[PDB]
Amino acid sequence: AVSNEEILQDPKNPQQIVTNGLGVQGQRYSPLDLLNVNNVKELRPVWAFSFGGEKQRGQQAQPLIKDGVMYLTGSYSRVFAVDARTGKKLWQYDARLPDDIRPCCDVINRGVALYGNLVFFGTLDAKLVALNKDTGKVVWSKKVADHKEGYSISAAPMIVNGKLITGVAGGEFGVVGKIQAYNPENGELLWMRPTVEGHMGYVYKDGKAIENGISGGEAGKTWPGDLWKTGGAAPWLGGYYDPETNLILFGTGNPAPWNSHLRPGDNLYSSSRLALNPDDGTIKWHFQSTPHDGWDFDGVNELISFNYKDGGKEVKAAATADRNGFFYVLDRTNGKFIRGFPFVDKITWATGLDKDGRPIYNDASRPGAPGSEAKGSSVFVAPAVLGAKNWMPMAYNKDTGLFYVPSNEWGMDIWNEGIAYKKGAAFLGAGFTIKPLNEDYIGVLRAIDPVSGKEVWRHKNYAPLWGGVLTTKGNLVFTGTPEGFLQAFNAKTGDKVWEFQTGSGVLGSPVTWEMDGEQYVSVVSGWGGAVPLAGGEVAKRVKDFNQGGMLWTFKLPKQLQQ
Ligand SMILES: O=C(O)c1cc(C(=O)O)c2c(n1)C(=O)C(=O)c1cc(C(=O)O)[nH]c1-2
Ligand SMILES: [Ca+2]
Ligand SMILES: [Pr+3]
Repeated sequence: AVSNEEILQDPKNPQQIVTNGLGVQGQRYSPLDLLNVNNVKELRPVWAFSFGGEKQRGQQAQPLIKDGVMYLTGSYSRVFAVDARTGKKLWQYDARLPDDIRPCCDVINRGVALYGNLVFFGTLDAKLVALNKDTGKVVWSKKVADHKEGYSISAAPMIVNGKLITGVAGGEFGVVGKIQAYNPENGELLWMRPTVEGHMGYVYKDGKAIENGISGGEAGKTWPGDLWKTGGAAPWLGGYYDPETNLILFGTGNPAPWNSHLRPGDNLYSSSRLALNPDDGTIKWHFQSTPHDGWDFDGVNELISFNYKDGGKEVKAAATADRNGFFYVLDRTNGKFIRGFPFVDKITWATGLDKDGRPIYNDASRPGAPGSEAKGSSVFVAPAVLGAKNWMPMAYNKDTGLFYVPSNEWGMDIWNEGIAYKKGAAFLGAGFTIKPLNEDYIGVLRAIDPVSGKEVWRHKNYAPLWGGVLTTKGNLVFTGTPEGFLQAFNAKTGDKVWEFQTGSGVLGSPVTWEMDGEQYVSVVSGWGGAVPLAGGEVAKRVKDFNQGGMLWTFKLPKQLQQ
């Protein structure tokens, strides 16, 4: 019972959230102001729900809420439907995964989409699955790509104009990134768009594939040889949608392999934001945040539409906080660069950006080719591969006009080595050691003014930040930490105003809605993601955190709101 019109209405209906992002554009702003800075001290848990199964590791989903039911996912490709008032399980679906799934960076899933009477998610073996919302039974299932080649799906899918859209993951395995659209009611494929230059895109009619143009025009323009056959650029975080331009906004992963000396050229459309026509999957514009990447600076980070006035004229902009340390503001009608500036305190790989937004490179920060030796010499670089910001989404507060960015301060030693492609095997050609830049913190929650280009406030955390952000009309910003807290801040000043220890690192993006006249806040807990794969000093810092897997629901009691 979710229509396309209801999706387009988020977040205006207080009782429900039917989108990843609290609105198709991904602003993660709630207009609810029952809960505010003056009464958040009265927020407390009302129930929890354990995912069970002796299956923990990272838990990244944002729940959706419709008709008093919460729909969410867990690690190892599981879906849960849970009563929003009581916490009682309605049903659970556990995908049967093969033993040879190939995630790069933990067995995570970032959420469902809803349409009609169905619940949709992508699996770690690169299937797209539709479940009946009331029973959890499978209605249809389609293979998006071959998991034996290194494809997986970790992102939440999205609905645009009645079409169900998913990307894929796997750049660390040399997959060919692609975005594809499906009929939500029966899983019929509608179109497919590669994100690597040289591959053909298609529309589908009557079960036939109809050519619909080569991505990037022709193979070999910004890649050498046949490197584009394994080029990566996986659109692994999903994307968002702008109704004003009718464009899907999707970022793309790093080019493969990590050894950039094997692939001279800009390597399109890796490490880029793409704007696509949802009718047919054609790319209307692109902006490449890291041409010829050498640092696994994936360009997937969300591109969030927002509007502002400049010298009397209305600007249709979009902002993104990139892995590479720059915060970018683009004209979302045509992809043109407006401004770009660091949102972390140290960037070594570039000294700035040119007038089109292309980096001005510092070539001493690119690791050298191995040449005669087994490994090249290491170079120190900031940010580290894990980025100034990774998967975890920022949020936009319409009242303050600021973005709230979960960032990290770390560099690395990185080196290169030879690497041959082998189907199903890692395709790196580089190694690294992460080196935090500061002894007493890594994570920094930052409030950024995208019009002036200035940081307004910052809040430091000992561990890295790895969780999505929520902001609300009550002058609140919420986000989780690996220490296990859900925390709230004053959106104007950054002062901490509330927190709760959930018992496991919090990665899920928080969500808020209203039921029976009371405001609820919920988040998914359970530590994991890429940070536990880092050795060295980062591992020492996070060693005492424990795994989990739990949905937490909090409420402000009606009698305490005033
Ligand atoms: O290039 C890719 O296809 C791809 C996929 C993913 C993924 O699917 O989650 C990550 C990465 N790259 C990546 O580079 C990275 O640092 C990363 C961290 C995480 C995580 O959930 O903590 N996922 C991924
Ligand atoms: Ca369309
Ligand atoms: Pr990557």
